[PDB]
Amino acid sequence: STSTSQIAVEYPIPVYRFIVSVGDEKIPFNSVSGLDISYDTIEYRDGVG
Amino acid sequence: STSTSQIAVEYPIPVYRFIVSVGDEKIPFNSVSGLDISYDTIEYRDGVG
Repeated sequence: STSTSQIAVEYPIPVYRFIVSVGDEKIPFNSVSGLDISYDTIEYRDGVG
Repeated sequence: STSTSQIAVEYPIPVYRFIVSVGDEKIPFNSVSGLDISYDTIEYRDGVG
């Protein structure tokens, strides 16, 4: 017996309903991809271990 | 008391009496099947709903 306000707090969000807004315009899009953070890694390693 | 000219206007048509004509020839056939229209459906769906 989950209440309908409990689902708004506990449940994951489905992807298919989204708003894309390009600048001042907002335009309906079929899909959005990419959009991820990434970092190169720097590795130092010396002789003592 | 339906008149016989009212049946020609209001009543449905029975299937069993038909004429098939292939090109210039007309030839008697036992049954005809298929012969229907059909269309694929194209569905677009974007993010605003």
